[PDB]
Amino acid sequence: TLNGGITDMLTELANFEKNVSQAIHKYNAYRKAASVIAKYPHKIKSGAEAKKLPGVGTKIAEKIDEFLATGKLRKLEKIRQDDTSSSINFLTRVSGIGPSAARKFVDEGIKTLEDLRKNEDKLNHHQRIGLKYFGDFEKRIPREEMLQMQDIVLNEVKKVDSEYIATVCGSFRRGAESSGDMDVLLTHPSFTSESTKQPKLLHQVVEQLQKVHFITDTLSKGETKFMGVCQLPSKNDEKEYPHRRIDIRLIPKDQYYCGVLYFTGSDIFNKNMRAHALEKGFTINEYTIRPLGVTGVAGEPLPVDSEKDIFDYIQWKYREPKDRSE
DNA sequence: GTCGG
DNA sequence: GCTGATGCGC
DNA sequence: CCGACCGCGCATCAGC
Ligand SMILES: CC(C)(P(=O)(O)O)P(=O)(O)OP(=O)(O)OC[C@H]1O[C@@H](n2cnc3c(=O)[nH]c(N)nc32)C[C@@H]1O
Ligand SMILES: [Cl-]
Ligand SMILES: [Cl-]
Ligand SMILES: [Cl-]
Ligand SMILES: [Mg+2]
Ligand code: NA
Ligand code: NA
Ligand code: NA
Repeated sequence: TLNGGITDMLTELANFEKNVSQAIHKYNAYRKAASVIAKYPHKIKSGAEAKKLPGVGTKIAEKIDEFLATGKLRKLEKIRQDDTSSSINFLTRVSGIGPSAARKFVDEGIKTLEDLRKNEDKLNHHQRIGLKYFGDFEKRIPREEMLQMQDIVLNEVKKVDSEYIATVCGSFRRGAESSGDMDVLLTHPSFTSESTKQPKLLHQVVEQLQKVHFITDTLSKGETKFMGVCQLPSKNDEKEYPHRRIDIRLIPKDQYYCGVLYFTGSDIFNKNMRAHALEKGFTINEYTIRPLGVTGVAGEPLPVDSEKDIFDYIQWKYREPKDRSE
C-alpha cells in the first residue's frame, strides 16, 4: 500500500486493456508494472524514479507523473464515463463471462445485474453459477476459514483413500491472511506420469465432497481439473458462510514438485519464472522442466526432487512460497 | 506497453 | 463422431 | 526497428 495510488491506477488500466480493448499484452504490461511497483520499498516521487524499475516504460512513466500531480488519470476519468466500457467491465466480473461474451451481451442490451438475472436462458452453465453467487465470489476468505476448509477437504479425502495427498496451494500456501478462493493440489499413487492405474480418481473426491455438502456446484469438471463451488457448514442459528470458489487439480504423483510450484503461484511469479527459464534455455510447465534444444524443441524431462531443484536449473536462488506473491 | 537483440 | 481453433479460466 | 510476450484444462463451436 506504499504506492497503492499508482498500483490501483495501473491495475485499472490493465483491466481495461483486457476486458474492453481485448489487448492481452497491454494487460500484462500494466499488471507487471503494478507488481514491480508494489514491491518497490520507496514511495515513488516521480515517473523518472519509476521508469528505473523493469516493466515501467516511457508511457507508464508519464501516467505516473500525471497521477502524482493531479491525483488521477484523465484517460481513466473518461473510461469510467463511457457506458460501454463500464458495462463491459461490470459483466466481466461474473465468473464465466469474458471480454467477448461481455461485449456481445451489451450488443444485445444485456448490461446490468437485473438484465442477467432475467436472462438466465442466455447463459451457459458456468455463467449461470457465476451469476448465482455473484455477490459471494467477490468476498475474501479469512485464513481462519481457509483452515477449517483445509481440514474438511483433507479429512474427507483421507476417508476416500488414505493414499491421497491434498495440498492447499495458491495464496494460502504463500501465507496470505486471506484468499480469493481455495486451490487444492491432489495426488494419488495410482496416477503417475507413467500411467493411470485407477479411473475416476478426481471424480471420487468430488463426489465425497458433494456427499458431505461441502462442494455445492460445478463450473467445469474433467479427469484432472475440477472447478466449482463450496461452502463451510454453519452451526445452529448461525448465518451460513458465503459460497466459495474451489479449484482442485489432480497431478501425476511423480510430478508433484513441478505441480506444487505451478499451483502455489502467484500467476505473475509463474509468468516471470517461466520466462527467465526460456532465457536460460529451459521450459517449465506444471509437469516438468525441460531443456531447449538448438532448434527450440523441448527435450526430455530433467530429474526433479524438490521445488529448489527447479530453481537451481534456472540459476535462481530459492524463494520460499511467502516470497512468490508478485 | 515494454523489452532485448 | 474426430480434430482444431476460440473463450475462459487457473 | 520489431518480434516476443508462460503454459495448459475444460467447454464450446466450426468444419468434416
Ligand atoms: C491470489 C489468488 C488469485 P486468490 O487468493 O485470490 O485465489 P491465487 O490463489 O494466487 O491464484 P489463483 O487462485 O487464481 O490460481 C491458483 C494458482 O494457479 C497459478 N496460476 C494462475 N493463473 C496462472 C497463469 O496464468 N499461469 C500460470 N502458469 N499459473 C497460473 C498460480 C496461482 O497462484
Ligand atoms: Cl495487446
Ligand atoms: Cl516434479
Ligand atoms: Cl511435459
Ligand atoms: Mg486461489
Ligand atoms: Na524501466
Ligand atoms: Na468473468
Ligand atoms: Na483458484
